[PDB]
Amino acid sequence: DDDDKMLAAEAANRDHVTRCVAQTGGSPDLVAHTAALRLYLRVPHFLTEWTTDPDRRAAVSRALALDIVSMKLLDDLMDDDTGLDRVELACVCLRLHLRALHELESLARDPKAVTDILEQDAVHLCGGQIRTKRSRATNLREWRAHASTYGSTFLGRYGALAAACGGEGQPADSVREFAEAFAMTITMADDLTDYDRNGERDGNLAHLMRTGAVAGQDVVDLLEELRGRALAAVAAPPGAPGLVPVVHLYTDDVLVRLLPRHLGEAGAGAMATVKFKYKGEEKEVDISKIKKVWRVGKMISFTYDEGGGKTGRGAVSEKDAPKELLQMLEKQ
Amino acid sequence: VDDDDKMLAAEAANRDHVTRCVAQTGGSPDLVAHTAALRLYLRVPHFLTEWTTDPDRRAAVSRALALDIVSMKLLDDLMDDDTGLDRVELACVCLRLHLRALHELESLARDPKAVTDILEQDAVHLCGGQIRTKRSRATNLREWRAHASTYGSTFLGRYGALAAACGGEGQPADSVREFAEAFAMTITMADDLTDYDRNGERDGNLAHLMRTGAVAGQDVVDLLEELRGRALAAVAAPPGAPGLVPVVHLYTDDVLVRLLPRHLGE
Ligand SMILES: CCCCCCCCO[C@@H]1O[C@H](CO)[C@@H](O)[C@H](O)[C@H]1O
Ligand SMILES: CCCCCCCCO[C@@H]1O[C@H](CO)[C@@H](O)[C@H](O)[C@H]1O
Ligand SMILES: CCCCCCCCO[C@@H]1O[C@H](CO)[C@@H](O)[C@H](O)[C@H]1O
Repeated sequence: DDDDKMLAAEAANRDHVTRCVAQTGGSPDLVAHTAALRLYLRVPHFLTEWTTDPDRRAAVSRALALDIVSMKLLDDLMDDDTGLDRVELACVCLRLHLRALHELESLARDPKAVTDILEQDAVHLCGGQIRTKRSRATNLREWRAHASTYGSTFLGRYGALAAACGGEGQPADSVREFAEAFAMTITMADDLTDYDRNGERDGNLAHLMRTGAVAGQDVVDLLEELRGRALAAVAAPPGAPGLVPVVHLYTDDVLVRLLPRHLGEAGAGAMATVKFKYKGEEKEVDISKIKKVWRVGKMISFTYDEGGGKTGRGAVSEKDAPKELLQMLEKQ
Repeated sequence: VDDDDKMLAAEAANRDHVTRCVAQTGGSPDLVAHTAALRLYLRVPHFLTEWTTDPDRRAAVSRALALDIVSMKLLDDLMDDDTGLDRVELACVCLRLHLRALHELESLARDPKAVTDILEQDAVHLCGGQIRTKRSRATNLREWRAHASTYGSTFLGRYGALAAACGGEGQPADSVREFAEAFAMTITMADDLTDYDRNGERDGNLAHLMRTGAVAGQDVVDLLEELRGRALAAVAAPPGAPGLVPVVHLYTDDVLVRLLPRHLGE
């Protein structure tokens, strides 16, 4: 049912946005383009998760949807590659944005709160976007510094806005920290998806990965860092435990579905190995060399490839058996 | 000492506030010079704040208005994509200026909410209006003035309403707006009749219609006189802004004396 709320909020946000876009005169095209922004349309649901009143929640949620979409249209306008009419984009972008300011301001805890948040880091956001397209990233550090502006800062502002407009019990800093961490996970997913869906290369993370400039394991660590930051934010009282599955879902999808498309054969960080003594020795073998493996009580017995058609042998306690070895077990 | 010295200083102050903001947010020299070349856009806020007595408040409202008007102008350059400027810079500087203006205007308004109320009020009329203008070009004075009332009149009308909401006591709000709406149409015509040669502009362009006979000189003269009268009236309502009277005459007469002759029928 939390999943049913999510869907219904996304649908309500989609509705609010498309009606507003058609009434301003945008084509059925642009209308389809915006209704297609499913995550952008659902994110407002996550940002408003700390809002106790449901009537305020739905109102804040769609107001955020209006502005997030408007900013996405602005981005479409700067790249001019959607096929969409430049004029309807411009005009629809502005219109949604003014509607959003009106709605958010009508729900804010203070009359200056909305414009303070939008102004506070406008230079960081705007100059940051310019710099992102002016100097393509060539390593993880650069890719990350750029993504913290058009991804993190970008969504963080909406996080601050959700807290500013969501009545009582909103832990301002936490909603915003959730937003900035979640935005980066989402931005990464996007780069690794759009490498192909879109044909993107310069400054793109999937390209940097396929190119060697950034290593799989460092991407896993950043994803893990972002997961932890988001979980902590979501844990600060009064808590938004409903966001826990959400954070896992997105992080895990990047790890399980998207990374492999750019890392290949076991793109972790190191070929797993098994250590053991055999005939007074000290041996270590790559799970890749391992042929057969079976269990005798709590011991794990196996055979492997030494060099040529030279069959090696070994047995270890399961406690010293790397997960990878234990898997060939159940897989044998 | 005179009003001309006040106008010139305001324009300069507006230009500098604008260029400093464009440069700090990453705008390049071509984009910075481009915003400094929008002369009338930087000057018009001086006219709209003419009812504001306190000179500090006036200078502050005037430059905040200049930020947003420049912003909308960059967004327009962005949709037409014909200036040869970087679309990312235009877009980003556009947003930055607009957000700074919201912030400066809300800090000056009696009631902050009034700033978003005014901008929402006729957002559809202005944005849907700008789409149709570009969709289907004007073919006669009727159609031309209907379109200009959106991207010209409503467009400046809003800033007129903002100048009143942010300019303290006095301000006869409906009149400031009426002045802005009529004056905006006069300069939009002016611009259209300069833009002919300076843009390779034909469809829906008033000068094109004039030269091809679709529009009659006397009707244009009439429209200009109607606009002058409406503007003179707006500035004579109380409290009154006498300083705008010669301004209304200067721009109207310039269109009648210098621009129209450039466009006889055939
Ligand atoms: C109503 C607020 C301003 C709208 C009318 C301004 C149109 C005339 O403004 C003119 O625009 C030209 C083209 O960009 C510039 O080259 C000129 O310097 C400027 O004076
Ligand atoms: C100056 C304008 C800044 C706003 C542009 C970025 C805001 C939305 O832009 C979007 O950002 C996403 C990350 O959230 C990217 O993954 C998408 O490719 C991009 O469309
Ligand atoms: C969607 C609304 C954004 C654009 C609104 C109009 C912004 C100003 O647009 C300007 O207005 C002038 C007024 O005469 C015209 O002459 C100029 O050619 C035009 O660029």
